[PDB]
Amino acid sequence: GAMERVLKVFHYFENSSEPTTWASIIRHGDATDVRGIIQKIVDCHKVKNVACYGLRLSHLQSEEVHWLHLDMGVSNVREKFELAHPPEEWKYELRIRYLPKGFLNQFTEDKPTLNFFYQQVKNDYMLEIADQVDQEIALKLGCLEIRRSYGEMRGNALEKKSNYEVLEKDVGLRRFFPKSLLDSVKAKTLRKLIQQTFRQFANLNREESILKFFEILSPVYRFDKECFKCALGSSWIISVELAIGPEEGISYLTDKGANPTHLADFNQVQTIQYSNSEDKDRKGMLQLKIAGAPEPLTVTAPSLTIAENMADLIDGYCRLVNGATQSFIIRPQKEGERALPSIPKVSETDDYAEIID
Repeated sequence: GAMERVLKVFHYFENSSEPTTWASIIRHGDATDVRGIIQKIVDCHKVKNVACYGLRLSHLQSEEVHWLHLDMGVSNVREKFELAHPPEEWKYELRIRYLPKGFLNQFTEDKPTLNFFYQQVKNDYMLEIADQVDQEIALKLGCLEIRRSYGEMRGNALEKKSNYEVLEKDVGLRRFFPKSLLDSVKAKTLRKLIQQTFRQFANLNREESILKFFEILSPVYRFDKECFKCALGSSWIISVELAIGPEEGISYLTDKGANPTHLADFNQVQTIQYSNSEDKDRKGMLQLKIAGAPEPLTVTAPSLTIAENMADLIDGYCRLVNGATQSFIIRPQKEGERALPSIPKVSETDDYAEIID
């Protein structure tokens, strides 16, 4: 629009508000790209690992997700998805998506990022598995968040009923523990289990609490890779599940619980070329030219949305491991080749992004 260019971006940089509420309001221009939106948010929190962050668009009433590539124009994206469904039904969310090898060690030297990643993974934990994990695991993770959140509290404070009551009655234990834990244990017993569990973590500082949380969660929940149902090959097409992450590089899965089988490291990917089959129901294809392999790795995704999301992921990792700011995706030249959509074809410039605090 003209004055409709105000974008709300939800994020995981903590403040005193409601977590479901953490967001920045950004006024942008007609030429601002995703890269500019990301940069402005993360520089405001003094992030070092800028290359880790992406922007995910989801429809509040679908499981569908759109990862917005850094070079996509904001107004282009908004106009395209506002043709599908109106503005109020979309959520734009800043997320860490491209993890360096050894990400935890690296994030320890960038506290805003370590904290953001923690809040991100905690949110997904509480939403997707906290009601199902072992109650001992849910007790410990909840106790760690208490320890981290109330950093100045003396380590034995929760032994006092009057202190525990503030968490139970005023704050709400739902902030830290799943409904199923709270609905299934008597209140007095829950109090005792919390007080006791908390003792093993009572002397941990905020960073140590965060690192302990990841240590305890990693066994029961993978938050360091994404998986895609797709198919590999150019002649014979074999259906697979790809597992993409810092430990896997690009891998494929075989048996439930077996180590993934390695295909390629991110640092061997030279180019990424996107194409669409010419079928009435067009297929999304990615060709990855891999250093040392004469044939490209060809991936056929079940939809164009999925292929675009996979391209964002793989390109993000290429940029990250090579320390590059530019994309490795190459321009379409032949029949059926495609670019990713919505790329365009002191603060009065039309790419300005400004946070409205």
